[PDB]
Amino acid sequence: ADTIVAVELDTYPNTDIGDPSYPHIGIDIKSVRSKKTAKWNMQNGKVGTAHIIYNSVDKRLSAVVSYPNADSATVSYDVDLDNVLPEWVRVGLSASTGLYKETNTILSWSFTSKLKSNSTHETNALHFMFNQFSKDQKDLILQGDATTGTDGNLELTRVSSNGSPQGSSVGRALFYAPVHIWESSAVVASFEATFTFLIKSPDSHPADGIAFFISNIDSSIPSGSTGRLLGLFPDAN
Amino acid sequence: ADTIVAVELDTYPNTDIGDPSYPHIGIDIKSVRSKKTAKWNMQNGKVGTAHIIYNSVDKRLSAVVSYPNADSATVSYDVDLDNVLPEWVRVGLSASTGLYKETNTILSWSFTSKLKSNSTHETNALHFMFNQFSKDQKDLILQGDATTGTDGNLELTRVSSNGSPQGSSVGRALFYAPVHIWESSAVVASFEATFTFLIKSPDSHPADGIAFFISNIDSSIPSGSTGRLLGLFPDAN
Amino acid sequence: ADTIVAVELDTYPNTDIGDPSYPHIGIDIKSVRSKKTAKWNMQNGKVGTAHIIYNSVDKRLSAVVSYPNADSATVSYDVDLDNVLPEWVRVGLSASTGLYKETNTILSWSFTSKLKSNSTHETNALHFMFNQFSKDQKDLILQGDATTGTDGNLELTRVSSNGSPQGSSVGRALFYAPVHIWESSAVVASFEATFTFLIKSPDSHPADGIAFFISNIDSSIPSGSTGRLLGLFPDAN
Amino acid sequence: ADTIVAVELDTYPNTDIGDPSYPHIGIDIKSVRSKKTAKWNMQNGKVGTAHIIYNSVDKRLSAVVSYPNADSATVSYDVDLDNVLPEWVRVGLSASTGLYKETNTILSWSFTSKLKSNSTHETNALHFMFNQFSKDQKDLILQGDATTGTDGNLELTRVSSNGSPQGSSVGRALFYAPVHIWESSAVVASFEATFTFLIKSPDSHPADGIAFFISNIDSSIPSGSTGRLLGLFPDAN
Ligand SMILES: [Ca+2]
Ligand SMILES: [Ca+2]
Ligand SMILES: [Ca+2]
Ligand SMILES: [Ca+2]
Ligand SMILES: [Mn+2]
Ligand SMILES: [Mn+2]
Ligand SMILES: [Mn+2]
Ligand SMILES: [Mn+2]
Ligand SMILES: [Xe]
Ligand SMILES: [Xe]
Ligand SMILES: [Xe]
Ligand SMILES: [Xe]
Ligand SMILES: [Xe]
Ligand SMILES: [Xe]
Ligand SMILES: [Xe]
Ligand SMILES: [Xe]
Ligand SMILES: [Xe]
Ligand SMILES: [Xe]
Ligand SMILES: [Xe]
Ligand SMILES: [Xe]
Ligand SMILES: [Xe]
Ligand SMILES: [Xe]
Ligand SMILES: [Xe]
Ligand SMILES: [Xe]
Ligand SMILES: [Xe]
Ligand SMILES: [Xe]
Ligand SMILES: [Xe]
Ligand SMILES: [Xe]
Repeated sequence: ADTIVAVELDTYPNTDIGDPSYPHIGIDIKSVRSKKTAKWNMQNGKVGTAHIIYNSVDKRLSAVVSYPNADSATVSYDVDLDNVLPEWVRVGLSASTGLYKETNTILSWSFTSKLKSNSTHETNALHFMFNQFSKDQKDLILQGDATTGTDGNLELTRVSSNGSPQGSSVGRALFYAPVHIWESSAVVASFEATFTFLIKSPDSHPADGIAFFISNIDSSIPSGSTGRLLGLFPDAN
Repeated sequence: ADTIVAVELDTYPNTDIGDPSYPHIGIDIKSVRSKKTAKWNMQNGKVGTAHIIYNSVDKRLSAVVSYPNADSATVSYDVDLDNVLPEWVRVGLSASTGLYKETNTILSWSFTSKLKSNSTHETNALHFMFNQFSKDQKDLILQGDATTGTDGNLELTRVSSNGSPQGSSVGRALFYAPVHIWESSAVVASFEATFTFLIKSPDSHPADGIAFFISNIDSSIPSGSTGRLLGLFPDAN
Repeated sequence: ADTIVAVELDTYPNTDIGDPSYPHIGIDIKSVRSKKTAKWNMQNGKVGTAHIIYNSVDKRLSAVVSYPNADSATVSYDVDLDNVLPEWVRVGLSASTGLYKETNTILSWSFTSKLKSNSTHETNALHFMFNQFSKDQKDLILQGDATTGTDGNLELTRVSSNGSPQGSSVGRALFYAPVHIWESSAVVASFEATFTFLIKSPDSHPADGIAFFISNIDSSIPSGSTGRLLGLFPDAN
Repeated sequence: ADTIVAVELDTYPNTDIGDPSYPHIGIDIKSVRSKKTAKWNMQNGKVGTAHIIYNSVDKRLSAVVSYPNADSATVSYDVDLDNVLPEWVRVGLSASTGLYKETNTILSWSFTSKLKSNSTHETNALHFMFNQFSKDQKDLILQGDATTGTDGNLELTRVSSNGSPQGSSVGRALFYAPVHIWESSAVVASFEATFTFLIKSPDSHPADGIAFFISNIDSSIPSGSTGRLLGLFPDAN
């Protein structure tokens, strides 16, 4: 199977697989069962922003999620990503719906990684920022139901013409270029990611959520990963 | 054939195909016969830096090349790149040797492109910076004789164990991710590139040069483009 | 008097001092009488974005102004800023009202300057980005009627409690740190600025406009520069 | 007295004030007696690089110092800087000599701070990068013996014509613009700093070291802070 590190914005409490009984943000290291969670006061139909940060010195993966005019939610987990992920990875966004549904609309997404070596000319860096997604967005690998270019957004899961989110949908978008997250002369490696999302559901119980993830470069949507598994994991182990 | 836009650092005067009778920097639009050139006081064995800039408002492709402690050389050409290149491109470095030879060593390479739309959330951007190249540099597509990881550099053309550059060599490196250089809601599109290079030759007459180029995404080394054609063009038309 | 280089968003046609008979964007070099203008379809009450770009190789000051969903306006003028401005400058935003009035609200402002030398460690850079202005914004020098922190914006000219713009108002905001726009070993110097603004007026004839400007470091609002002179110039010469 | 947060590169072991018995890197929170240190294999006459990182989510101030071809040294300390520093600060470099001496030469210095709010237009940022310092470097406040423009470097402490470092010297350089390190709607605040330095001494026992620091905006060199106090503190409490 793939190797996954993810920050999940989990809109549906599956308490049977260890979610808390509320929408939450979580850090997922090789399992959908988050290593750490925090309560998230998800706002149906509002545009939210998630920020994810990490560096190889502190070895702490942290995320903050917020909406305008509201208090944020934050979660952190100590993990050495060099011990979890391969040296080259892809980074992406995933979302899913199941029997419950919601739009999983991404309005912007940015990412920066930096590897600073001990050579005085120190830095290798990659940065991208999408504030509009085009119908044929060649620097993204879209998987599953993900589409780009509808109102200039990235729709990770299926939405009908009329704006209605569909159930049992899964979709991901990965940045085209592999990302180097370790180098042998690196003295500091860091990354940050930000994305803005609009999750709306005609229903009181939206599902299932959106994740920012980092994976093996050849990562693909696991069989049966609609719903609670967020398009990230083959099972709930 | 491919579509090429390039800034050439041409170390060998091929006066039969319109080079001036000295090493020069040139702007090449769909032809090796530069649309504009400037004299370049190339310094054998010294590390030089080239800077290339362009934006869609001014529609002027400009480059400056310099060495420490020396006056720079600059060349500019008015060209609307949106009328030359496709909407998606790859960007890269190329170099070649022929019967005359030189190392075509790249010590660093950075690139930024920005498309700013009329939406208040305006910007799509891509930036990369390499200050060290690793043996398996997965975010570069190496073509021809190009190799990475020898002393942490990108050697565009063949060099033997002993540091000796080889003749009749051609090599390119393209960044892995396609680059979007036009979008329909863009009000300004710009790019800049910088690279540092070390061209050294045991010979009085080094050849052939290094170019930064932008091409169709599927660009490949043209048959017979060693030597004066810089790994960019199939012929000298 | 001060030395001013500015891009003006001129909302009021003063045809007696050479404005065209419509709202326009202009490049002003040491005079309010723009060296170059373009028609601007200013939208009362809508948030617009202005982008300004320049580099020392091309020596062309260009600006683009746009609103969402609308075609942009652009203006360019060939000028060597090193021959106009001192080596150190401040950069800022200015606006004014006169007998006609409008809000001159700045919602965001960013600026980047870069000087790249011929030393392989090439770059001196300054960048700032404001997306919210705080009541006591210590890295801005506010002049005249400019205030910060009202709804997190920079109000360049006086607005009453009720949101009503006041006539005969002038205000500027300059970034606190001087900016180096030339250095003796520089081979390329460039800058870009972006700001977002909301100009609204209860009146059919708003006035007078907003400018991004660059000036001597000690620049101050000229006596009698309310109205058509945009807080930039002492007279209309 | 001022409020100081600093990362020290302490070249001289003053074991009487709690330094370890070797050159070390340290995190100093309101005291010269570092809260955390790590051994540093300082290399006399070689150019080293220090990197400092912090964010308000993790509340961990970390630094890494390295030389080319050598293993790095790193130190971290959990501290909420919002509880130590005022909301606006200046950032700078300090160094000193005492009865023992060394050059305290800064060859480059860069700094980025970011405050990201919960408003979807999230970011306030400041970034500067110096790779050459000019004789009259108007965006730096030089204090004590600090000078700029000698070989394009920042010499924090006194050096004679002949390159000889002088004893009993203290000097600092602060960036001109205040820096906002907290805002009330901020959900993440972060900073990073990097500088490159050349510490050389004709003596076996160089002293005293270089620090990157953050202080009240009006920070000044404390009386009697030559030597072990690094130009940062009035005493060794
Ligand atoms: Ca769930
Ligand atoms: Ca040639
Ligand atoms: Ca006017
Ligand atoms: Ca000490
Ligand atoms: Mn969960
Ligand atoms: Mn040529
Ligand atoms: Mn005008
Ligand atoms: Mn110490
Ligand atoms: Xe992640
Ligand atoms: Xe974060
Ligand atoms: Xe990572
Ligand atoms: Xe990453
Ligand atoms: Xe990383
Ligand atoms: Xe190019
Ligand atoms: Xe350039
Ligand atoms: Xe381009
Ligand atoms: Xe490009
Ligand atoms: Xe471009
Ligand atoms: Xe300007
Ligand atoms: Xe522009
Ligand atoms: Xe400028
Ligand atoms: Xe400028
Ligand atoms: Xe500039
Ligand atoms: Xe610090
Ligand atoms: Xe660090
Ligand atoms: Xe800080
Ligand atoms: Xe800071
Ligand atoms: Xe900070």
